[PDB]
Amino acid sequence: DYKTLVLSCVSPSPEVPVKILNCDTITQVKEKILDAIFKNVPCSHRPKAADMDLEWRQGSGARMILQDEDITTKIWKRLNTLAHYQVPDGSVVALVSKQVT
Amino acid sequence: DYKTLVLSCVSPSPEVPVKILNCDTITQVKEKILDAIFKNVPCSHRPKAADMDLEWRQGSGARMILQDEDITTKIWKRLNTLAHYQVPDGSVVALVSKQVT
Repeated sequence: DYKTLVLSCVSPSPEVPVKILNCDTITQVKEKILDAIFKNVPCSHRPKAADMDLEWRQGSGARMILQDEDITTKIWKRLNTLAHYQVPDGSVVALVSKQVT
Repeated sequence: DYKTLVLSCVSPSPEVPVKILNCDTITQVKEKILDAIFKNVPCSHRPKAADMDLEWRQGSGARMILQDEDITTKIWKRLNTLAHYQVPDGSVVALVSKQVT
């Protein structure tokens, strides 16, 4: 499948609606979100996709970390996408920094 | 010193005048040039500063490669800047890809 959906991204202030594809890997999703939320920051001074995690803030109140590979990936392993996780259009998401230590 | 100057950057079409500081390292100069010349390309799909070299296209007709460290660096080594190379305001420059093999 190759379809667009919208994610409502929490500001790193109002949420920002960002278009991505349902077939983008989670790393590719994170890249598009960073492009939107840090649009006026030079590339050199933006956080990198690989240093951040995507957090799905469900209507249930659960906050789930989505990534390219986890316990939900089926083994050749296909990289995880929003379609893999069945994320609905309009879902609320945040980017969360990774602990370095 | 901490002063601005303009470089006239060859399109990767007309040259693009880009502001940088005379104390920016050459890597920092390259980053600012990339920000200008690829402004509408997402960060993910831009060439990286470290994979490109800065070429000074002198009025003499000479084309010189400038970089953070070379035979002109004096030894603790300070990283090279445009002031180090005595590049005049308004100089013409290009970004050149590095051979990978």
